[PDB]
Amino acid sequence: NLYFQGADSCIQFTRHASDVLLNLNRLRSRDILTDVVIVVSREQFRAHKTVLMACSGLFYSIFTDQLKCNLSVINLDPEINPEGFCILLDFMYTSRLNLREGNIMAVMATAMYLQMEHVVDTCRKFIKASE
Amino acid sequence: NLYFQGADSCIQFTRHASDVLLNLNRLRSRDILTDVVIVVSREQFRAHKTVLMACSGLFYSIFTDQLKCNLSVINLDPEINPEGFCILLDFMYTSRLNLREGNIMAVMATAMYLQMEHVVDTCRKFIKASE
Ligand SMILES: Cn1c(=O)c2c(c3cc(Nc4ccnc(Cl)c4C#N)ccc31)N[C@@H](C1CC1)CCO2
Ligand SMILES: Cn1c(=O)c2c(c3cc(Nc4ccnc(Cl)c4C#N)ccc31)N[C@@H](C1CC1)CCO2
Repeated sequence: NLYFQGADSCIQFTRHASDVLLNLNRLRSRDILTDVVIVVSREQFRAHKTVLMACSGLFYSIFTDQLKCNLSVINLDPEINPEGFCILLDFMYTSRLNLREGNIMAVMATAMYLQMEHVVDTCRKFIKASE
Repeated sequence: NLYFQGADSCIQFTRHASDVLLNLNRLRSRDILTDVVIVVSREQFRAHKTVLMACSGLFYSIFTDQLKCNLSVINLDPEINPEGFCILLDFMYTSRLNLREGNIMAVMATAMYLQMEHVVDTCRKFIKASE
């Protein structure tokens, strides 16, 4: 019931990937093995570099750079809205995007900067439905 | 199409968790930001501590211990079969378990040791179907 025959030979566990992500978000909530602080304006966000790279073209580029991969603090562009970054950071660790009329422009601009392309496309579609 | 209305207010992205896990497995394949070596008998396996903790009660206990969380090399019980550990390490990063008649006893014993309880239950069910 919790597993099935995959297209390939292996048995596959249906909820495995979502349960791993839930545990990584629990580690983040408890500040366990977090290895970077992202600073956006006056706010700081602790996270795991591997989750950030897995969820963003900008962080993938930063953490694969031989000089920047060892930095413990990353400062983002001061024009980035911290609420918009917070919504996208929660999305990275949960798959859930808290998109609302009052935050959609900041979330879209932050997703463009972070290189989260399907999030940008989704924001655009929601904006287009209003116009 | 790639998203839906979650039971809660947020929109949710269907493939997000499995795509994050795919990227973490790509980082492992390329040896990027791996922070531990697990030694099983004569073999070494590089991995990310966060993925190991998220997938195992034993690694969760080790990496939350104030003394052991800083270790770069973890040596497992020499009775653990490296092929069995390799199959479970691949499962952690993919959701796919390569269970076969020739490896099921080693995979089950290694999952008991690593505290991966639904994997043990699944192994037991497959063994019971043969008897
Ligand atoms: C452009 N872009 C996205 O538009 C994007 C990304 C995204 C992720 C990456 N990282 C990688 C890519 C390839 N290979 C490796 Cl190893 C890595 C790593 N680490 C690079 C670019 C990415 N991740 C998604 C997550 C569901 C996967 C959310 C946001 O959308
Ligand atoms: C017993 N047991 C399992 O039987 C198990 C586990 C498993 C995982 C943990 N880690 C945690 C638990 C709670 N809270 C936190 Cl933060 C962490 C962490 N990190 C602890 C015990 C675990 N993970 C599954 C993965 C799909 C989640 C695969 C194997 O089955």
